[PDB]
Amino acid sequence: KDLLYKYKLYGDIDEYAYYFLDIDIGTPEQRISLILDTGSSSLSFPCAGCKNCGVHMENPFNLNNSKTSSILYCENEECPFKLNCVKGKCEYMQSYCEGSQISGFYFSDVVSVVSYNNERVTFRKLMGCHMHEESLFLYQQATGVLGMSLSKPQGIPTFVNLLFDNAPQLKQVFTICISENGGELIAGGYDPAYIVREAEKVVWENVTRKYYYYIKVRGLDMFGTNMMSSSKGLEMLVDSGSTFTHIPEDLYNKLNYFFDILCIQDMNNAYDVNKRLKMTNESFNNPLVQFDDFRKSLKSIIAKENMCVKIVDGVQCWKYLEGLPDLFVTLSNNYKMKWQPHSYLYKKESFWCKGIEKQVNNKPILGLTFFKNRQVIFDIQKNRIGFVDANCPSHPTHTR
Ligand SMILES: CN1C(=N)N[C@@]2(c3cc(F)ccc3F)CN(c3ncccc3-c3ccccc3Cl)C[C@H]2C1=O
Ligand SMILES: *[C@@H]1O[C@H](CO)[C@@H](O)[C@H](O)[C@H]1NC(C)=O
Ligand SMILES: *[C@@H]1O[C@H](CO)[C@@H](O)[C@H](O)[C@H]1NC(C)=O
Repeated sequence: KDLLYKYKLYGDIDEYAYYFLDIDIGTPEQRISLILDTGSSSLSFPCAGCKNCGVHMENPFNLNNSKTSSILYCENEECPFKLNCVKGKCEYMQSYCEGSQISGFYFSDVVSVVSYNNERVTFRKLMGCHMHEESLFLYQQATGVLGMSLSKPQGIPTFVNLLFDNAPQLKQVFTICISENGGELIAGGYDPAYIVREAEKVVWENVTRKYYYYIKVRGLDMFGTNMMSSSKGLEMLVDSGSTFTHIPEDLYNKLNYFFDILCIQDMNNAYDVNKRLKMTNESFNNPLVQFDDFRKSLKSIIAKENMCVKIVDGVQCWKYLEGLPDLFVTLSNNYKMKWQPHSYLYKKESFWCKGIEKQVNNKPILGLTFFKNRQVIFDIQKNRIGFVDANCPSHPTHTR
């Protein structure tokens, strides 16, 4: 019942591995597609002149063509926001993967964000110009990154804080609703009409740290058995910019053990099927408090011929969602939030592949495979993040 501004999201888990929206930048407008990333705060892309940039959906943003672009030069060799001064410009630098770096320079210009009901919000933004991209940036279709995290004291004003400072008619809330193909970013609150039904209720979880999107996960259950070797709160970044949900190797190895069992590549191979049916509560090292629920899945995966192909890294893909078990993450109190297979599995070709990976460098992340088929509600002012199952809008990329 609030006032909501809605923006179309494009992408998917398998082909793009992220979700992006379009943004007008400069004067006159240069449309730039940006990866929606709640795990970062910058807004960067390549710029005309880049001598090592990928081929993206748009050309590099052309400063000389924007009547209103202003390169942040360092006078006296001193940059604001404790930035570095290189070759007479305030440096933009990033590190990702294993030492890869995109370097460049900061500049400013007009950014315009329009909803699909034609409501326009404009403001000047500090942004980075990629003059050098590497690794995964050399082969993603999207042109840049739109960081969605909050502004720190005496830091570069971020897109989200500028958006709301220039839209006082909107409550300080934005929702991300991603489906298998494309999604929707909502500014001003969430749409209850997307909530499955009459409409279900939002689960609210306070955020552990301020300025960041961390929440505490105090347990992850499969078949009624917590696979987390600790009930202490595990801080996990609610990150729209990571394709998959990442977890500590202990929790992953204990989950992938039961997914491996449920993965049968040939339903007529006796050794494979025999090896799995000859399993009992006492052969797990982790007895299943709902071992019958486990048996239920296994029998049904063999009954309905839900075959499973393993791909790179030993990631399982099933023919059907039917059979795969629900997962339950434990939040504040003892509230168990259901994590359905249509979220943690993603569509690859015709199968459903596991979208749960090991954490890299003690960085547990609730990624897009946790977003999918939910509304993820960022209540900036109350320092809480909400989750509700929803029929998220869908937008094939041939509608842009
Ligand atoms: C999960 N995750 C992410 N959340 N965002 C990242 C990204 C997202 C994505 F869809 C595709 C490629 C990406 F590089 C980006 N990134 C960052 N992190 C903290 C400050 C800054 C960044 C960052 C901003 C812009 C350009 C390059 C970088 Cl490096 C870290 C990356 C990452 O691994
Ligand atoms: C969540 O935050 C509010 C406001 O700070 C506080 O009153 C409430 O007790 C918190 N709840 C939990 C479970 O931390
Ligand atoms: C399996 O073992 C756990 C723990 O001992 C128990 O709670 C559960 O009921 C057992 N299930 C079966 C089918 O034996």
